[PDB]
Amino acid sequence: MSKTRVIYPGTFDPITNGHVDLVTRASRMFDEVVVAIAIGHHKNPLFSLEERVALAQSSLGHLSNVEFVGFDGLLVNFFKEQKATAVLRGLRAVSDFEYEFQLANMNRQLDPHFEAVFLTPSEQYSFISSTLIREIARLKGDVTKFVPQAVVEAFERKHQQGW
Ligand SMILES: CC(C)(COP(=O)(O)OP(=O)(O)OC[C@H]1O[C@@H](n2cnc3c(N)ncnc32)[C@H](O)[C@@H]1OP(=O)(O)O)[C@@H](O)C(=O)NCCC(=O)NCCS
Repeated sequence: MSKTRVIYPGTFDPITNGHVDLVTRASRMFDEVVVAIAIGHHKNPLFSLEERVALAQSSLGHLSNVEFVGFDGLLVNFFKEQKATAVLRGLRAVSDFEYEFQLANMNRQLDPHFEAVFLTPSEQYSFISSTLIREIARLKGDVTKFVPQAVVEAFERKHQQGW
C-alpha cells in the first residue's frame, strides 16, 4: 500500500493540449505526478524555465496531486532524488518508438531501478508537435486549437518584443 510517484519529463516548450491530456490521465492513476521541466542549457528553448513552469501551473494546477519542477543533469539522478516509482512518457502515432526504447534501456543500465511507463493521449492529440506549434505561432497563425489559452497569450506577449 505505498505511494506511487511518477515523473513526467520534457522540455514543455510550450505545454500543449496533448500534454494536458496526458498529465490528467496520469494523475488519475498514480498518487503523485511530477511535471519535470528539463531546463535545457545546451539546447535553447523558446520559453524560459519560469514561463514554462507558469504555463504548466495554469493548465494543470487544479489537479492537486501534480507538482511542477525544473531540472537539469541526468534524468536518472533526478529520478533517484525524487524517489520516483517510474517515469512517464507519451507515445503517439508520431512517436519515435525506437528512441523511447533506447532511452528506457540506457537509463536502466545507468540505474537498474529505473522504470518507464507509457500512456497514449486521446486520438485527437495524436498529431500535434510542439515544433509545428512554434512554427505556426512564429508565422503568425492561430494556435488556439492546439494549446491552452494561457499559452496562446504567451505567444502574443513573446511577439510584443521583436518576435
Ligand atoms: C527531457 C527528456 C526526457 C527528453 O524528452 P523528449 O522525448 O525529447 O521530449 P521533450 O523532452 O523534447 O518534451 C516535449 C517535446 O516532444 C514533442 N512532444 C512529445 N509529446 C508531445 C505532445 N503530446 N504534444 C506536442 N509535442 C510533443 C515535441 O516536438 C517537444 O519537442 P521540442 O520542444 O524539443 O520540439 C530527455 O531529454 C532527458 O531525459 N534529458 C535529461 C538528460 C538525460 O538524462 N539524458 C540521457 C538519457 S540516457
